[PDB]
Formats: sequence, C-alpha cells, structure tokens
Amino acid sequence: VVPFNGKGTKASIKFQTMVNWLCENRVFTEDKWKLVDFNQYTLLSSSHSGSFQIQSALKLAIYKATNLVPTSTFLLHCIKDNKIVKLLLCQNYDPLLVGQHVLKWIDKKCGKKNTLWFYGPPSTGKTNLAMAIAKSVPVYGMVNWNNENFPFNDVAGKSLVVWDEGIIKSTIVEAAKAILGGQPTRVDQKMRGSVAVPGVPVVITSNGDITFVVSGNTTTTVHAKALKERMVKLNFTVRCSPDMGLLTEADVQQWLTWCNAQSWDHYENWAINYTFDFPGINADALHPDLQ
Amino acid sequence: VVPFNGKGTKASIKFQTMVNWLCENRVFTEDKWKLVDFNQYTLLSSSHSGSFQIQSALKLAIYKATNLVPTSTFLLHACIKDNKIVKLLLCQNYDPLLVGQHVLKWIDKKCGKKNTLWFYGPPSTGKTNLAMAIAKSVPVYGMVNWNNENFPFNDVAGKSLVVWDEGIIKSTIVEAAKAILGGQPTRVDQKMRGSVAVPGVPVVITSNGDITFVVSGNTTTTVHAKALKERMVKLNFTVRCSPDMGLLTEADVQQWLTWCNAQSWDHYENWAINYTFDFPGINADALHPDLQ
Amino acid sequence: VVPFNGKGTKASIKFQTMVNWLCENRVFTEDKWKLVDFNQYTLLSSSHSGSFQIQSALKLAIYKATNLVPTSTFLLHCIKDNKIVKLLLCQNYDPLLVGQHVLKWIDKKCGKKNTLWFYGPPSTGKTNLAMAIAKSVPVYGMVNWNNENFPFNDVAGKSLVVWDEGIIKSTIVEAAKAILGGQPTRVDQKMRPGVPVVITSNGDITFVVSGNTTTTVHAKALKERMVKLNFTVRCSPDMGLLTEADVQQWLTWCNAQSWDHYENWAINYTFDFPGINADALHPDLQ
Amino acid sequence: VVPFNGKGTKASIKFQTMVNWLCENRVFTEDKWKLVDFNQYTLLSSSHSGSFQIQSALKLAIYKATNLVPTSTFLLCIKDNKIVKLLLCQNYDPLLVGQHVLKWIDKKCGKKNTLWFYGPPSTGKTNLAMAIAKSVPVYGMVNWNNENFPFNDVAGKSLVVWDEGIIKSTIVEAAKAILGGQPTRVDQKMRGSVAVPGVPVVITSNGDITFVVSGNTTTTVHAKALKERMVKLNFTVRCSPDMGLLTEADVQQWLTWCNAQSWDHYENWAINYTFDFPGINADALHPDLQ
Ligand SMILES: Nc1ncnc2c1ncn2[C@@H]1O[C@H](COP(=O)(O)OP(=O)(O)NP(=O)(O)O)[C@@H](O)[C@H]1O
Ligand SMILES: Nc1ncnc2c1ncn2[C@@H]1O[C@H](COP(=O)(O)OP(=O)(O)NP(=O)(O)O)[C@@H](O)[C@H]1O
Ligand SMILES: Nc1ncnc2c1ncn2[C@@H]1O[C@H](COP(=O)(O)OP(=O)(O)NP(=O)(O)O)[C@@H](O)[C@H]1O
Ligand SMILES: Nc1ncnc2c1ncn2[C@@H]1O[C@H](COP(=O)(O)OP(=O)(O)NP(=O)(O)O)[C@@H](O)[C@H]1O
Ligand SMILES: [Mg+2]
Ligand SMILES: [Mg+2]
Ligand SMILES: [Mg+2]
Repeated sequence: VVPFNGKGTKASIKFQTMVNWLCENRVFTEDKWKLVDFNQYTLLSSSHSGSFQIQSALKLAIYKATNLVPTSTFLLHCIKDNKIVKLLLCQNYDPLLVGQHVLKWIDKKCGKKNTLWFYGPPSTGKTNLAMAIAKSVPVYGMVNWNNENFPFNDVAGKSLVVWDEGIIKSTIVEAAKAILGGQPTRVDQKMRGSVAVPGVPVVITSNGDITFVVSGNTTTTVHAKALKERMVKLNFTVRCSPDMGLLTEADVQQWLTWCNAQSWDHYENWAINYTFDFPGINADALHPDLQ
Repeated sequence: VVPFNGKGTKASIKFQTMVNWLCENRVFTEDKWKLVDFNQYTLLSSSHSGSFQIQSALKLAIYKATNLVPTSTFLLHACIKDNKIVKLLLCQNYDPLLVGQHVLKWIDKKCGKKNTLWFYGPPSTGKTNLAMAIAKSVPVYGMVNWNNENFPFNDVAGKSLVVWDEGIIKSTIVEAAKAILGGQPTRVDQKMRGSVAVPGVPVVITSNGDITFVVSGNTTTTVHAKALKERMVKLNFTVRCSPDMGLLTEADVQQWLTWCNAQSWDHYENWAINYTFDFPGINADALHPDLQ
Repeated sequence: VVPFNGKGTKASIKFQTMVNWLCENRVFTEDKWKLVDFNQYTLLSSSHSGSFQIQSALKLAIYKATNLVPTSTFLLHCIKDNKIVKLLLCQNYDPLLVGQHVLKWIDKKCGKKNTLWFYGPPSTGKTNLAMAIAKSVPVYGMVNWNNENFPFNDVAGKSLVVWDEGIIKSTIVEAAKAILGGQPTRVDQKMRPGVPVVITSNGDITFVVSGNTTTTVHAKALKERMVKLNFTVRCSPDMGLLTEADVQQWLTWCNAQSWDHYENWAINYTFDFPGINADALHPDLQ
Repeated sequence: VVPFNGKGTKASIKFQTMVNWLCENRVFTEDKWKLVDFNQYTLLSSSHSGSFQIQSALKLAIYKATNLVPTSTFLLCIKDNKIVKLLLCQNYDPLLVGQHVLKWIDKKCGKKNTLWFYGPPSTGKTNLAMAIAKSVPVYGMVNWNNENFPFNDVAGKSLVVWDEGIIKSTIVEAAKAILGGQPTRVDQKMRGSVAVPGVPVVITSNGDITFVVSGNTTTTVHAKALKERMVKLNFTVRCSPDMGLLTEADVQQWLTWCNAQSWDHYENWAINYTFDFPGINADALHPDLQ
C-alpha cells in the first residue's frame, strides 16, 4: 500500500498546508473560521473557485481529526488544587482511576462498556463536568438538539455524544441499545465497508434511574439487565458549593496530564472483569499525592 | 476489434495510472482511500477538477474489479495440515478439497443454475465465521441486513458477493427471492444495460432453521419448497466449536483455495456432471494423504 | 439544399471520427463501450469535456444508425446448411418468401402490416428465432422490460420492438391499435415513423381480456395489422442458440433471389402467411 | 338427539306450511313470488309482520333447498333427447357423463370439484351449461360480481357458473381453493367447523385457462395445480344455427335415464380421476343408443 507518487503543484500544496493549519488550531466550523482569521476567509471568498476550497478543506480537517488522529491526544498536553480532583474526592471516588478510565474510554478501548452514566440529585455538578469533557473534543453532538422522533441522527463525524437529562422510551429502545453499546448503525454499514467500528462514546446525565423503560403510561423493566451491562454508574450524592463555577479545558487537561503519568497496574487489575458500578475510594491504595 | 486511434495527454495517462493503482491496492470507497493514502486524496480534492476525477476513478475501478477481472483471481495467491479452515471443515465432516474446488466455480458463476450456498446447523458451530471469511477476500460485497425491510435487494448489482445472515424468506418477497437465488438478473438490469441477459451475483446464506419453508402470514407454507432445491446447495454444521478459534483471516482463505486449485479436478468432475442438492460428505478412502 | 460553410477545428473533426467509429462497431451502450475499448473510455472519462462527448457521440451514433441509414443494410453482409433454412422447411414455410418479407417488414414497406406474429405450441423454437433478429439489428427493445401499466415507453429510437409471451389487456388496447399499426405516437407528432413489432405467444392473441371475461370486439381491427406464422413441430433440444451470422447468411442469400414472386402475393397482403408451394421451391434449397 | 317438547300455535303452523310451499314450487326470489302468486304477496305486504314473514320464509326456504336436501332430487326412447345428440356429436358417452354430473353436483367427487368445457365458439359450450344451471334451484354467475371480488356471495348457491373465463395472477390464489372444492375461510369463521358449505363450479371458455395472466405476459407456474382440481371436455365439432335454448325439462329427462342404468361402469374410472375425460367406447356404448 505504498502511497501514490502524484507530484502536486503549489496550488494544491497551499491547500494541504491550510488543511493542516485547520486541524492544528482546531478550526472545524465556518463560524470559528470567521471569528479567528477574518482576512483569510475574506480573501478565499473572492471567487467561486476559491469559495469551493473552504468546503473542501473543512470536511477533510474534520475527517482527519475524527479518524486519523487519536482523540486522547487532543486532551493530554499543583495537582491537589485542581477542581475536578477536588470535586471527585467530594463524591468519594478515586480521581486517578476516573481519569485513567476516561482516557481508555474516549479511545473506545473499554470494550462493550462504551457509555458512561452520571446519576444523582440536582445541583451536584453532574452537568457541569459533562460539558467540560465535551468542550475539549474536536466536535461533539447532543441528543437534545436532534429531532424528537429521530434523536440518533448525525451520529457520524462526532467524537462524543452528550445526552443531558436523558430518559429512554420503548419506541427507541432498539436504537439506544445499539448506540450505547458501541455497535455501528446501519448507515455506516451501508456507507462504509461492512460491520466497521467507529461508533461513538456516549455520556449521560440524569436525575432518575434510566434503566426503567417508559412505555405508554407504565414503567417497565424488561430491558433493565440488558442496559446495565453497557454503562458504568456513578452516584453524585453530595451537593456542591453554589459558587464553584463552570469548568474549562485547562482544568480537565491538567487533571488528565497527571493521571497518564501513573502506572496502569491499578486500573488493569479491575479492567479484567468489568463491573456495572465503579469502585469507591480505597484508603489502602490512594495515591500519595492525594493523601 | 481495432481500438480507436486516439492518444491522451499527460493528465489522461496519469489518471489511467491512478485507476490501475486503485485496482491493485483494493481501494473502492472514499473512507478506504482516506485511510490508506490521505495525501493523494487531499491533493485531488484541492480543486474542482480533481473532485470529479476521484468519482470517475472510483466508478471505473469498481467496474474493472467486478466485471473485467474474474473474481477468483482475487482469491488465489500470487503446513496444509495446520490450516484453520481445513480443521473446521474436518470437524463438521466435510472434505476440504471438494469445498474449496466448488467455491472456485461458484464464485466465478460457472456452476449454472445452482448459484447459492446454504449453511445450516445449531448456533455456535462456525457458520458465520466461515461465511464472513469468503466475503473479506472478494473486492466488494453487500450484505442483505443493511437494506430496508420491504426492499431487500437494493444495490445487488455491482457486487461480487451477496451475504444473507440468519435470514428467512417471506411470501411477500418470495417472487424476487427466486430471481437472485437463481442467477437471472432483475428486470431493470436489462433495460439500463440493453441486453436481455447479464450474469448474476453469487449468494451465501446462513440459517439456524430450514428456509425452504416460506412464511405466509402467521402460517408456514411449503408450496415453494420444490423450487428452491435446484437453486441451492446445502451444508450441515452439526458440531459445536470451542472458544479457541478466533475470527478467520484472508490469509487462511487464500492458502486453502491455493492448494485446492493445484490438485486434480477428477474428484469434482464426477459430481459436477449432475449436481445434487445435498453436498456429499467425507469419503474415508478418497481423502488424499495431504490431509489424512 | 446547400450545407453550411462552417469549418471545424481538430477537436471537432476528431469527435466526428469518433462518432463514425462508434456507429461502425455497433457500440451503442456504455457497457458495450467498456467491454470493447476500455482504454479509450478511460481516456475520455478524465474530465468534463471528455465525459460530455461520450453522451453526445452515443446519441448521434444511435440517431445515425436508426434514422439516417436503412436497417436492412445492417443485416446484409451452402444455403441448405443454415439452421434457420431447415427450421422453416419443417414448419412448411418457404424460407425465401419469409426472408424477403422480413427485409420489407424491417424497412416499413409493407403498409399497415407492421407486426409479425409467431404462433404455436410451447417449446417449438419461436423465441429462439425471434431473439436472433433482435441481436442482429442495431438496437432492440422488449415490452417485458417496461412498466406493467406503461408497456410502450421508450419506443422511439428502437429498430425493433419484441413482445414475448404477451397478452393484450382491454385497458390498454387503444394504444396497441396504434403501434401495431405503425402510426406514430401523438407525443412524437408534438415534439417533431413507426417501429416494427414482433409478437410470440402460445394462444390466440386476437382475443382481448376484458375483466374476468374474454371479448372479441377488437378481433377485426387487429387482423389487418398482423401476419400469422404457425410453428407447430417441436424442436430438438440440440438446436441451441441461433447465431447472428445464421440470420445474416439467410437474409443475404434471399436478397439476391428473384423478387417478382414476393410482389405477386404483396398485391393483396393476407392475414395468413401462405405455406410452401412445391412448384416454386428453389433448387438449392432442396 | 330428540326434538324439543315445545308446540307451535295456529299462526306458526301457517308459516311452516308457507315455507314448505315455497320450496315445493321453487320460489326463492321476490320477483318469482310476485309473478307466480300476487294475491298472497299483496296480502302479506299489508303490514309489518307480514313483510317480515316474507323475508323469514325466503331465507328458510333457501336454506332448506340448498343444505337439507340433496340437489340431485331437483334433477329427478331416450334417443330423441337433444342433450344426448349433443354429446354424441362431441364424441362423448351420454351415459357415462350423466352419472358423473349426478355425483359432481352432490359433491361426491372428492377434490375434482370443477368441470371445464373447451372448444371453438358456437358449438354448444354455453347452452349446455345454462340448462344445467336452470334445473338446480339457485345458481350464481362469476360475471355478475365485482372485478376485484369475483367470488363474493359464493355460499348459498347450488352452482357457480363461469363463462368465457380467464384467471388473473392477482386472484389465482383464491381460485385454487374454490375450484378445488375447498371451503372458504369466511364460512369457517362463521359456521365454526373447518369444512362445511361446498360449491360445485362449472367453467366454459374458448381459450386455455391453465395459463395464468400475469402482468402483460403468460405464466405456467400454476398449470399443474389447477389440473388436479378440474376435468376437461373438448367441444370440437360444429352445431346447427338454431339448437333452441335447452330447458329444464330436457335436462331432467336425460339425468333420470342415466341414473336408472347400471352404475358399475362408473366407479372403475372413479378409482383414479383422469384429467382428460375418456372418449366414446363404441364397444361399451349402451345398446339403446347403438
Ligand atoms: N454558571 C455556572 N455554570 C456552571 N456551573 C455552575 C455555574 N454556577 C454555579 N455552578 C456550579 O455548578 C453546580 C450546578 O451546576 P449543574 O451542572 O447544573 O449541576 P447538576 O447537579 O448536574 N444539575 P441538575 O441539572 O440540576 O441535576 C452549582 O452547584 C455550582 O457548584
Ligand atoms: N470476534 C470474535 N469474538 C468472539 N468469538 C469469536 C470471534 N470470531 C469468531 N469467534 C468464535 O468462533 C466461532 C465461530 O462461530 P460463529 O460462526 O459465530 O457461529 P454461528 O453458529 O454462525 N453463530 P450465531 O451468529 O450465534 O448463529 C465461535 O466459537 C465464536 O465464539
Ligand atoms: N439457453 C439455451 N441454451 C441452449 N439451447 C437453448 C436455450 N434456450 C433454448 N434453447 C433451444 O432452443 C429450442 C427452443 O427454444 P425456446 O426458446 O424454448 O423455444 P420456444 O418454442 O420459443 N419456447 P416457449 O418459450 O416455450 O414458447 C430448443 O431446441 C432448445 O433446446
Ligand atoms: N338464442 C339461442 N338459444 C339457443 N341456441 C342458440 C341461440 N342462438 C344460437 N344458438 C345455437 O345454439 C348452439 C350453441 O349456442 P351457444 O351457446 O351460443 O354456443 P357456444 O359454443 O357455447 N358459444 P361460445 O360462447 O361463443 O363458445 C349453436 O349452434 C348456436 O348457433
Ligand atoms: Mg443536568
Ligand atoms: Mg419463450
Ligand atoms: Mg356460447
């Protein structure tokens, strides 16, 4: 599979440099391009043949950031002052295992446990944490934005699907089962080449148990066992301070930078047998920096 | 036929070379091209002219791979005891020599009316694994489960293989089923392509139960049972398999078919004179010492 | 009329030569072009100006081969050795007369009798002979490929229309009276010649289904437009496909024979085709 | 099974007598009742109860005539009969055919429930079929029903007549069951059993009905299936310009004579019902017709 020779001219080389510059500065939308580099956009729009190049370059940049680059590389660049590390300790979970699992999860390497689920009372910061992760990936999507009868459209081309205040109904149980489990949709099967893999990670925030499928005017539990195998459940029980504020990329990347530097032995021991719930803080193995 | 005495420019020769290169590297989709070679794709998509060239090259490469070059040449290659497929066939009591030799004719549409292979048996006996192994070797194939429920046979043309997994035939589409399973092209095929006859696509079917019985409402009917038997060939996978045989690979398929091509064809010509709905099993003495 | 004074460039003359090449080699479809000369097709498909010429040349070649050139010349290139000659002798039909009629029938010189009809028991070789002619003419079209309720789409541009094992429904009988009679469709008249039609069937086609009952209202009108041939004797399985050459040698030989015999019967075109006259059998056919 | 111990009043006995009278004179339609006896109809129509009694009597008479009595009862020197002359011209045994007609109308032929007449036009195909249809109490015609629903209101008839018929691929499935004598699903859901009504069918056509019309072409998939359920007759000989409309009297005389003769020659053919009806055997032809 040696690459074709194809010696290109300067016009194509400049376009390729622009495509690389798009990925390097995370410019994936027309609005972001206008907000960042207005002069180049104005110059490119002086002609139809120059306007076609914008639409040509954006698609290639998005595809490169989605499939040709590991997503975790966009995340990885004191520790005891990081808000997420402080926040996760307030919920009585080990920050190191959570951070280590997320990096393994975002690269679709957890196996069939593709979907994370955040559950707890309101005003515990579940939604705030989910937004920070979604803000850091190249492109993210929502189930809230999609149409009510077709909430699982526009899945392809996204690195993370966020479902806020979610709930599952019986009319969409067959679609949710495939997407939450990482199984590719038939669109990818009939567009790409047979059972592929891309799929997409999913993060869910909820104020109630989502394993209860809503059918008619009755709550049912036919699929409770089937759903649980696909998620890792976190209980956000402790209310957070009202003035914590929103989380940003610098907070998440700093937190994720520390986690990657530690040994994988602690995570890989539990990773052998995946459990529906996530283990809590173990004082016999807490990292010395967090003691 | 004397070819038209035209001569192309530098760009035309480059485009023809690119079409050949696409054929040689088994690239037939946009995603495959982006995965294999991103640089050439970017260079081609840098301008409006190249965006049309990409589509033309892909459309020509698919046609060249499917209609101009025999499919079996993509299977053969350019420790026979240890081949996984040979062991799997022996576990299910079938001769690896006859199975491989029949494929080299069925995949080439040379078997006449019997255009389909049928896999039957209990679950977890290895029906799906072998079926997908053949598919991964041919250039492009289509599986029925992708299509719409009411329209099962879309995009059948232009494919080297049709895959139907654990499917069941309904009476509402039994009329179209006898067409593809029989190897005769659909009505639209002749019209768009002028000739009353254009060969069909080979089909492979896996099933846990007898599909010769057609679903008709909430009732099973056997009126079409006779018609399916001369269009099909049956194999029985009656032995379960331990979880010690992972997914099969194209390397196993190529090695298996390579050996079957080199051996003599007398053992196949005897059966090929009058095809039988049942595929004969292992013969104790006919097994060659290379597999004894 | 004096042609225009326009002088073309190198590219235009090359395109005109390409059209002549396509017309000469009977390359009227994209699939045939790919199967015959893949190199030229790949060269042309490199850009827009090359791809447009493919469609333009195909359309011009079809028009030239259908309207500006007599179709019979496309068919003309041991007479007893030909398979078709024996086949017509078995059915008690004179090979010379039927051969001459086909040339006039394909050339629209038989007046209103624009339709041929093969009648007989099943498996008597009717479709084998009929399909042989369809592969000899430049372009042919079958009724069976068309939509069930629109059987007569894309009739213009075909050198021959074939209707195999067909039956006439009273809901569409009025359209059949036109095409089988050779009258041009009203759409052809608005935008701007008939197309020969051949019908093979097992029963009597003059009966028209009307509901769940047969009726004979249209039996009289359909008789004038058609010629009936009887294929009664079953064919041996070893005959196989009839080659386009077998038609070519048969038609070419019948062309050179004396034509005055056919003109005598041509004075009053009967619905029934006359059988073999033993006093008129050609010596070479014996 | 013992009849109920109840007793009917004087008025109910009159209605019971009226029901028997309707069956006795083959009065199954309102027009027939008006034509035959106007005084009684006018007297009955004087009020609500009399009008309702008309409907009740008609329904009960139809049921009694079609379900509780064998049809052959309504059908019950011979050289002068015109029907005998007709079959002799068509080269068929007058005695053998009549016995089959008696068994067929009584649903005693098993699967082969349908007759078929074939031949060139103007040879007596339709005339004979209508004469038999007139003799039985009630008959139905396929041509009267709607095109998309050719088999509506099949039950309740002693015979169903199909003239110049042709089978469309859309309705080929419904044709298989009814022509084969299989009961309709509608009656099974209503009556409760799995096989009850039973309807003989007679078909006359000028073309081969084994072929099924599908789209704009002919198919032979269903050819063998229909052959099992049908019997074929060839009317290949011409017929005089007059051959006056055959009457019920002509039919009744012919079948009565056939039933009187010995039945032994029939059941030999009934061992295995052949698709094609055997022709005249000049050796076995009855001496009266020799
Ligand atoms: N403007 C803000 N943006 C983000 N987080 C904020 C903001 N103001 C306060 N917060 C913090 O976020 C907490 C609640 O934010 P939110 O993300 O809605 O939490 P939650 O528990 O997921 N909410 P709920 O949707 O009610 O279940 C507050 O208690 C603060 O600690
Ligand atoms: N990717 C894989 N993961 C796990 N097991 C595999 C994989 N590929 C092959 N196998 C095993 O290889 C064997 C092939 O079985 P398979 O062909 O799937 O059987 P089957 O009867 O057609 N299956 P089913 O789809 O349940 O009807 C089984 O033992 C599988 O467990
Ligand atoms: N595909 C074929 N290959 C070889 N021989 C063929 C083929 N099709 C037909 N024949 C031969 O051609 C002769 C008659 O062919 P066929 O087209 O079936 O005739 P026909 O009278 O038009 N049939 P039918 O369609 O039943 O009316 C016989 O000798 C056949 O053996
Ligand atoms: N009104 C009539 N009643 C009785 N017989 C008639 C009548 N008119 C003509 N006939 C003659 O009766 C014979 C049969 O009549 P008919 O029932 O029309 O024949 P058929 O063979 O069933 N006709 P077709 O339906 O065209 O196949 C023929 O000799 C007719 O000439
Ligand atoms: Mg929330
Ligand atoms: Mg045919
Ligand atoms: Mg009649």
